[PDB]
Amino acid sequence: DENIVVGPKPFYPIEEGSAGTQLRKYMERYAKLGAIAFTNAVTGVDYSYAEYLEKSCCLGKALQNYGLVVDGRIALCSENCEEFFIPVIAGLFIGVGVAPTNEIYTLRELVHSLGISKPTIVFSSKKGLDKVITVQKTVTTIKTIVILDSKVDYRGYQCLDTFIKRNTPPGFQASSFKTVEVDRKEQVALIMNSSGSTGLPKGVQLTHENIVTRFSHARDPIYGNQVSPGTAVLTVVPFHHGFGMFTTLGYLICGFRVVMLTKFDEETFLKTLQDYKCTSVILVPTLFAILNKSELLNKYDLSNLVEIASGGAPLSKEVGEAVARRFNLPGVRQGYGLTETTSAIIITPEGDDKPGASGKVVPLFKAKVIDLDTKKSLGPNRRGEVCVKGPMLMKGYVNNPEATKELIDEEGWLHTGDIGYYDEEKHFFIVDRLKSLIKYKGYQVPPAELESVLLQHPSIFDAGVAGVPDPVAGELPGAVVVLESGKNMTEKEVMDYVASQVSNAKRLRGGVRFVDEVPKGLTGKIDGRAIREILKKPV
Ligand SMILES: Nc1ncnc2c1ncn2[C@@H]1O[C@H](COP(=O)(O)O)[C@@H](O)[C@H]1O
Ligand SMILES: O=C1CSC(c2nc3ccc(O)cc3s2)=N1
Repeated sequence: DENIVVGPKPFYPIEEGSAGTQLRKYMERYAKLGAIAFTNAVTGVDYSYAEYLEKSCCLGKALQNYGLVVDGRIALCSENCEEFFIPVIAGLFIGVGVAPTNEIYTLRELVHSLGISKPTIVFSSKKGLDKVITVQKTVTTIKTIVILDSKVDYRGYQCLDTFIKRNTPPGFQASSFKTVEVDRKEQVALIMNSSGSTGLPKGVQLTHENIVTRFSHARDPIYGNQVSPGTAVLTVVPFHHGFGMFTTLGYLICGFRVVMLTKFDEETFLKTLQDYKCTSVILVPTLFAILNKSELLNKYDLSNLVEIASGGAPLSKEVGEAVARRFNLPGVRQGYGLTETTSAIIITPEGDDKPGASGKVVPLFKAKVIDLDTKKSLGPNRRGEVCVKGPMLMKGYVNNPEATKELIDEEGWLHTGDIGYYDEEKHFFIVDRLKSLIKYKGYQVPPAELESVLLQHPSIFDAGVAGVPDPVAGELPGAVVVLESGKNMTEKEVMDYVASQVSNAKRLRGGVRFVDEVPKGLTGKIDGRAIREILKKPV
């Protein structure tokens, strides 16, 4: 089938050994250089590769002495912090699966998520502690809670350093620790949760094989970033999620200084880019607005920044192009993937930007676009459902064989639930989620297309689009808008603006509501259910 698109051979073949073995190999190399692994942008605290490796090795030994066996389970519940990856790396080192969650989960989400992954130990931030304690009342198999981001015991709980001390012999030599080899294709490494799900979280089982494939991509000269000493990357993406998880672990393989930024006011963002001499930034679409509108770019030395990348949700072509222009870059680097595919499976190749494209199929992967009804493959410039196949496909959902079967078909293809197409040169374009399409008469209107028009208006800060039920037409496109501070538009002004830029079918017949915040998930995907509720309210 000439409709199947096949990625090229990786520059660097997948290395032998587990994901833990590969992380140890590379982290050790950078430790001996005296390189910095993590930096908290706002406090300036650094962890060297040496320190980070040592603590991860020591925690690995501590977890074994505690009694965890291969295929045991631990979790994190934490907002981004520079310590986040210590339990991740320790777990990869010893073959104990790690279930990352964020302090920002609701209690309903967290009780469900940890109820699935069943961690013996939870590494909680101080901020997340109350939620973890509450969850433990239901998930009573959680034996131990350790405080991730404290140097001292906190509210009666052992901090990370105390847990290590209490579970390793005095004088223990970290240098003596050995990574545990595992059955690479079968051994669960991580249990992840998607963001912006319409249901409760499912546990996505990712293996060592999945991760070591990502490591080949991350170092790839075309599909990743080249190793270069102590180079700094600014990251704003949630670590507990696949997007932050696998960009960050890839950066550690590459020896980068990971500059973690948790505050998004414009001055902090730009001061961080400048002060840490960041060469790359990895963003969610919302933050492009800041850069496009900023009047302060000129006040900072931003000359080190040579790559701006996006992922997680649709990025307006025109907003991306404007920001790339401001920074005198060819284009925005993009990646598209799902939690269930580990990381990005379509990535902008270096030297192969195409306006609007999400990129090309990554090495070792294949992709196709299928007809929404027949499920047969399509040629170029034909919209349908994107499907992918390759060694980053998850092992399956935890204890949910029905959901696994719905996602990955009898021929091994993962159905992404996303509409897109590829062009004659095989660049893929991702339009929106199938479940998000607005069924106006016989049309299927993608909210992202309307959101892009709205985000181009200089008086609009943010917007989200969803369908309002209608007896005659089925659904009407409607919008929630956050106005820029000091600017005003009426509902009619917004509607008329949109009507001037779009086809008849795409008009905002469902109306416009003004709000302080557009409901979005943790990686920027629009919360349609929440938008529909706002639109329904008499205002
Ligand atoms: N570059 C991208 N452009 C458009 N949508 C994206 C992109 N990357 C991720 N997504 C969306 O995010 C979904 C995966 O979200 P998650 O389940 O949280 O991993 C995909 O199915 C897409 O709908
Ligand atoms: O929804 C998801 C799950 S993993 C992922 C991404 N991973 C990435 C890696 C690099 C990149 O540039 C862009 C992306 S998006 N997006």
